[PDB]
Amino acid sequence: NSRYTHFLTQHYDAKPQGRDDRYCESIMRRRGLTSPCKDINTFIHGNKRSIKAICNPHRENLRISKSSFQVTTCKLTTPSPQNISNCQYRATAGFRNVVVACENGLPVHLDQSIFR
Repeated sequence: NSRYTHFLTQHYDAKPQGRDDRYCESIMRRRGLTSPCKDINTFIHGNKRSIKAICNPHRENLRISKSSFQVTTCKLTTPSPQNISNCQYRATAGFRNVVVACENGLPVHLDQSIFR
């Protein structure tokens, strides 16, 4: 499903290096979440099977996972004058239960609000 694979593109990174500001700068860029800059974005780590397991037709049910996941949240921050155009991110990494919308047994959206 395209909603699900879009979810993976925006919110899944199996094995992250660093999980710091530098990590956020890199991954937001390569997942196409810059130009224009996305305001906040959280990545869930670990294996893909465990995320799918949190969850017809275009109806979505909101679910919080029963176990926690390693996550890294990238939040848009105050740009430096030397590259005001570029997207500057602050990373917040943690072990959190995640809230997703499930459609047909697959996660298709992440509730970004709880990581704000």
